[PDB]
Amino acid sequence: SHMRILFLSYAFNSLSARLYCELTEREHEVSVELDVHPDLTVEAAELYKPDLIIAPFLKRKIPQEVWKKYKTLIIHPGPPGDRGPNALDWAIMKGERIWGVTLLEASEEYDAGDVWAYRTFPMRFARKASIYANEVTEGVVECVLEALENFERGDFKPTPQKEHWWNPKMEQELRRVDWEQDDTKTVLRKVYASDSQPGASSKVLGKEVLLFNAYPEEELKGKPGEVLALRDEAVCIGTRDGAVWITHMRERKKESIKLPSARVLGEFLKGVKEDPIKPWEKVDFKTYREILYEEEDGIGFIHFNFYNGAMSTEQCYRLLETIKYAKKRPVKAIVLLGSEDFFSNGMNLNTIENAESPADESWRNINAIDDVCEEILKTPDKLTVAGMQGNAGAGGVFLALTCDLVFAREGVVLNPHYKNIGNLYGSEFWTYTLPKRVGWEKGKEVMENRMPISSKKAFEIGLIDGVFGKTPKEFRQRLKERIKNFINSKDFYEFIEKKKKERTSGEWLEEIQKCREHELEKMKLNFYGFDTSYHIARYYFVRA
Ligand SMILES: CC(C)(COP(=O)(O)OP(=O)(O)OC[C@H]1O[C@@H](n2cnc3c(N)ncnc32)[C@H](O)[C@@H]1OP(=O)(O)O)[C@@H](O)C(=O)NCCC(=O)NCCS
Repeated sequence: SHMRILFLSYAFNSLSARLYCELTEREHEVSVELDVHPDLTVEAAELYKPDLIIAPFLKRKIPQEVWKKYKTLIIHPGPPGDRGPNALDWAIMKGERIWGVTLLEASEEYDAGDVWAYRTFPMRFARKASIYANEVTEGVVECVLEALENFERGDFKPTPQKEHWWNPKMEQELRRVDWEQDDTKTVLRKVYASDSQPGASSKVLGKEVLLFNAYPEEELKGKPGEVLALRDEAVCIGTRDGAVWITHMRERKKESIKLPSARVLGEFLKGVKEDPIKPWEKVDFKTYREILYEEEDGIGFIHFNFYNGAMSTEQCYRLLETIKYAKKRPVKAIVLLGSEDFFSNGMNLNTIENAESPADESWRNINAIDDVCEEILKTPDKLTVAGMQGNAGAGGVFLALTCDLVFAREGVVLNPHYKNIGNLYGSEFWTYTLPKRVGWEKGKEVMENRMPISSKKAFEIGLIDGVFGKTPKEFRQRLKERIKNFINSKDFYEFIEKKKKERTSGEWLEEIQKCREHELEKMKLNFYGFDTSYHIARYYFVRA
C-alpha cells in the first residue's frame, strides 16, 4: 500500500510537481533525483532502494543497470507507438486532431518499452506549454495511478508496442516564421509548437528574434512583416493574410532572456504607435486582450493573462486600474480569475533581471503588487474572490490570499514560499493575511516548505476556502453559480455589515499599514543587503 517511489527527472518541472503531490498526498514516499551523471543515478537508486521508479521528465537514457533492477516507468507525451524527444512539437506542427500520453517501461531502445497505461484526448489549437500543463498532465496522473494499482496487484503484464514511429528532434528551420509566406494560421502553429521553448525564429524590424505567445489579430491589416501597432508591450505584425500579436521575444544570443517584445525591439520601434483597448471595452473581432473585464449577474470578472503568470511592475498597475474601475461598478462581488494556465507567480523576474538595477526594479515591482493587494483589502462594501484556474507560486499565492474567498480548480499546484528565489521574506500582506487563516505557527511552517502542495491539501489546512472543478471552464461555471447564490441571500448583507465596520475602522487600516511597512523593510534588506541570495537565485531561475 505505502510504496517508495523514486523520481528521475531532468528538472523538477510542473508535471513532476503535480505527480509529487498526487503520490505524496496518498501516503506514498517520493524521493526526487534531478538526473545527474549516470553514476550519482546508480548510486542514489542504491542508497534510496525504491519499490518503483517514475521518470516524469527525462532527456537521457537511464542506466541499464538501474532499470533492469528496479521497475522503471517512463512518461511520454505521445500516444502508444509515438517515439522521440519532441512528441508535442511534432503533434502540433502536423496538426494532429487526437493525441495522448503514454506510460511505458524503460528499455535499451529509446521509447520502445511495453505500455503500462495511456490516455488519448482531443487536441486544442493552443500553446505547447498549455497542452502539456492541462491535457498531458491530467492524463499522466491517471496513467500513474492505474499503474500503481496494477503494480501493487503484482499480477499485471504490459502491452508491447506494435505500430510505432520515430520523430527526431525538431530543427529551427521548420519553426522559422516567414512573414511574407506564412498566413496567420501557420504563424500560430509555428509559435504554438515552440511556446514556451525553444521559440519560433523570425526576423522582425530587421532584427533576428525568437517569437513567443502568439494571438491572431482580425482588424489591423498591413504589409507582411510590418509592425502594425503596440499594445501593453506586445507588437502586432502583418502576415500573408492578416496579422498576429507577439507579446514576448528573445534575442537569438546566448545570454539574453525572454522579455516583452517592446523591450527586445526597443529603439527600433520609433515609428509605431500604441493601439489601446480598455479591459471594459467590448470588441467583436479577435484581438489581443491582456486584461479583460466583464460583468455577469451582478459580478465583476477580471481576467488577466500575464505570460507565465509573471507580473511586471507595469502589469501590476494595469491590473490595479482595472480593480479600481470595478470597485466603482454596480456589482456585489469582484472575482480575480488570472488566466487558465496560471493564477499568478508574483513578480516578473525577467523584467527585474533585465533592468539597469534589478534591486530598484525589484523595489518597484513589490510596491506595485503590494498596491494591488492593498486595493483588494480596502474593499469594504463588496465581496472579493480569488479564482485559481491555474497554478500559483510565491507572491502570486499571497496575492490571492488577500481576497475574502480563495477558490481553486482541482489539480492546481501551489508553492506558497520563496525557497526557490533566495529566501525572500515576501510581502503582499502575508503577515496579516496568512495567520488569519492558519495561525502563526502553521503559516511559518507553510512558507518553510520548498515542496509544492495541491489545491486539495491547501483547502484541508484552511489556506484556501474550497476546491472544485476538473477543467478551467467547469471551475469558472461552478465558481459563478456559487458566488451567484451568496450575493442573492441575506447572508451577503450580514457579511458586508461586519466588513464595512472593520475595514473602515482606524485600528484595521493602521494594522495593515504596519504590515506592509514591516514586510517592505525585510524585502528592502533582501534587495539591497550584503547577502545577495535573492539576486543569485534570480540569475539562475531566469537562465534555465
Ligand atoms: C512557482 C514555481 C515553483 C512553478 O514551478 P513549475 O511548475 O516547475 O513551472 P516553471 O518554472 O517551469 O514555469 C514555466 C515558465 O514560467 C516562467 N515563470 C514562472 N514564474 C515566473 C516569474 N515570477 N517570473 C518570470 N518567469 C516566471 C518560468 O521562467 C518558465 O519559463 P519557460 O517555460 O520559458 O522555461 C516556479 O515557476 C517559480 O519558482 N517561479 C518564481 C516565482 C517568484 O519567485 N517570483 C518572485 C517573488 S514574488
